Amino acid sequence: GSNADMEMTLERAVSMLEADHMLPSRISAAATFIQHECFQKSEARKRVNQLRGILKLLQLLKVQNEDVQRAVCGALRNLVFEDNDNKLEVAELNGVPRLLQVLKQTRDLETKKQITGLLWNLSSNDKLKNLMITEALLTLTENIIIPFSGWPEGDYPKANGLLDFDIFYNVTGCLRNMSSAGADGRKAMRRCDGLIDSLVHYVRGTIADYQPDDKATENCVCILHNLSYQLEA
Repeated sequence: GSNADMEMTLERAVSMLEADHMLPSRISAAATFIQHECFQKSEARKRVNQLRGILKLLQLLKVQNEDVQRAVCGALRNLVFEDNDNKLEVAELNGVPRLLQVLKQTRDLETKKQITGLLWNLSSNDKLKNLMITEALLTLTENIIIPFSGWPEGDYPKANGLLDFDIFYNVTGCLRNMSSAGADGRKAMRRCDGLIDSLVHYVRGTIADYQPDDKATENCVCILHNLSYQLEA
């Protein structure tokens, strides 16, 4: 192992996530190592779980440094990819509200893409769909979908300089998965003010603007099939 050297391994990286030093370079070197190792290795995602690294990373979301937040959110997105134990552990540790706080506060677009991709990975686990509605439906609708959509047209809303297509796309993937929840979950989404109207508007704007292959529109259509019904009184 390490004997006074800096050869990086998963074990050294998790060891460098001590909560109290707040040294951006140390956290960034350790969390980017985990990000890179978990990009294509399922075994690395399991190993970080075994080494208790998921909570250590979530604790460092408190660090107000853009490099740290990119490393930590990038790491966490790669850790939960196709790993159900890790998705469940992020949810169980109250990772969703903390991640949403960073998503609202950061001024870095790439950090928003990482967080929104991470949440999208969580949302494909069937056991997490209702939890994601409880924890994330309102923040995702009001912070991303509504402002990026351009709805309502007739109110000429300003553009949002801290959103882009990739962030909107991720969030539509999130919501698409969430809209396959059961009836009580779908009712909450249907009744979330402005969600349906904004998705409809986005879809129609991409038709008028000749973007027939827009992948966010595909997600919007699916969300709307799942949600756009009412029960007779």
